[PDB]
Amino acid sequence: MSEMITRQQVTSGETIHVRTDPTACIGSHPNCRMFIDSLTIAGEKLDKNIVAIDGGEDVTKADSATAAASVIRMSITPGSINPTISITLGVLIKSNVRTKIEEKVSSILQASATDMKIKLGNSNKKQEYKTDEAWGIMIDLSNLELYPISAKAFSISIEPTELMGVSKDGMRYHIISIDGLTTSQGSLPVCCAASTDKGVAKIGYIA
Repeated sequence: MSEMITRQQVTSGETIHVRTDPTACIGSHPNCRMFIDSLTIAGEKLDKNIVAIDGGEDVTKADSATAAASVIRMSITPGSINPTISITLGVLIKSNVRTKIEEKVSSILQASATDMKIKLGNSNKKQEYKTDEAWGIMIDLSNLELYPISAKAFSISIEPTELMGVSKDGMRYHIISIDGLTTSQGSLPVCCAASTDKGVAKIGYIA
């Protein structure tokens, strides 16, 4: 049982939870990490400016940016109709961009809440080093579109950190924590203990 997602959770329909270290997406280490190559929030496209490192990747060969955001935590509680989801993303942005994203989200959220979309790009394939000595995914988040259950259930915070220092162009690693989201996607690909433990987690209604 070292696996972030257990076969028991997937078979039973229990809450699925993933969590990595905040800067797991960078550096040379054997721990799990998740990141996505694009991210749009309330229509604002985040720049792909993080040189994120896929599992097992040789960091000395890493040069161009590979990620618009890291996924630091995610919680999905399956629902009969729609799931309830919270997510924590790490982005590299300037202070002025933080304020503009917050304002844009609030504006859409107050106008018509379900129109505020968060669209994730392709997630990395080597997220967790499995028990059979090969890398595999924890959850494939590629192309997932999330939106608020309602304005009242929704919460968002964007906080600056010194985790990646201050880039030469003034950007800091910020942590975006979002709660009260759901999605119309009915399932997600997952992988449990070993690389051969692939499955599909049903999370909601499939028409």
